[PDB]
Amino acid sequence: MVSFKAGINLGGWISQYQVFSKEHFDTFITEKDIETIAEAGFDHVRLPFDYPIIESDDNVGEYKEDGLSYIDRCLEWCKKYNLGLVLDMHHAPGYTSTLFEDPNQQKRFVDIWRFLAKRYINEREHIAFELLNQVVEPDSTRWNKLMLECIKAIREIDSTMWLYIGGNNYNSPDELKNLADIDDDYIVYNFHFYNPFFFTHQKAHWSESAMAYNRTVKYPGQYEGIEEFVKNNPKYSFMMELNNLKLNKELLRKDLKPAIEFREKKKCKLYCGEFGVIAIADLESRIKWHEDYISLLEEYDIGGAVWNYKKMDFEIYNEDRKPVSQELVNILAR
Ligand SMILES: OC[C@H]1O[C@@H](O[C@H]2[C@H](O)[C@@H](O)[C@H](O)O[C@@H]2CO)[C@H](O)[C@@H](O)[C@@H]1O
Repeated sequence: MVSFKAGINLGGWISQYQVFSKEHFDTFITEKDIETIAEAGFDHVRLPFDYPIIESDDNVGEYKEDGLSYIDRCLEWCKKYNLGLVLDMHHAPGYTSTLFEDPNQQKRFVDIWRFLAKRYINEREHIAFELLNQVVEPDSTRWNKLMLECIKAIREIDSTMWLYIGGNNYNSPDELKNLADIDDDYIVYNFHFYNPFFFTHQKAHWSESAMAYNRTVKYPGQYEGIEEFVKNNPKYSFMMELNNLKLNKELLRKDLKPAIEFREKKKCKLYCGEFGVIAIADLESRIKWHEDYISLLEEYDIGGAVWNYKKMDFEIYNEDRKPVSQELVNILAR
């Protein structure tokens, strides 16, 4: 029995890689990592991949066996340690995202999934597919169209492959209600969870509003100096609504509600593919958030995967495969 309830992400390997290099690809994640994860009690890993390791924009259609080898070996390592694997396309063709504008990008997208479905057709227990990681559109109309075509295409080849489908605006829990009705029994609905953003992403070097705010935040606790911050930076005036907001478990439960309600109606399976706290947050707060959040997922029977195994500013493990906090790993392995 393979399960997909308590996992961890493998970001930074064949997705969001620093430089496209074999050295990186061959050493960032090796079997020793999958073993560590397995010994820790996680039941699966989420593997984001960016299209270019599989297909080049020039000779569109020729799939690189050198890139695929990494996914293959990871599947082997997982099979060996009885872990599940959620293969996730993090960066699609064209997705300044032309994917929903250019039918050619759409064709390539579907073809890559058709290829993978065929390639792993004999693996029935250890792998699941996550079509597109985070969409950011005015509305769900175009993604719904692309998604339905992709599901259709995959079903022609594999009728029982579990597919993980997320909604608009970074797989937001309240955008699930805007997805097209997929009449299919092998679908799991995905949503990401990083609430409260200024706590989970405090001082995030890649977040302009978070870098501008440049404020340490505790949890439980509350946002401080928002009023004084907006005064100085009228550009982030929208942040005024977060003024003195109290961060606590009931706050987290309120943000999760949209997903819970969607499931009431669809009677479907939910999954939170990404959730976490930037590693520079004080340890006590960081542990407390995960404990509170994991607690809610347990309560509502939702599986998920914490961001991130190593590196990517959200590390759970040091580069020497030792956890940053053992109590944290225990909470996360459920
Ligand atoms: O590349 C930007 C930034 O991404 C960070 O990870 C993301 C994750 O991939 C994304 O799906 C979600 O919306 O947010 C997380 C956390 O911001 C990663 O942690 C950074 O190192 C990276 O620079």
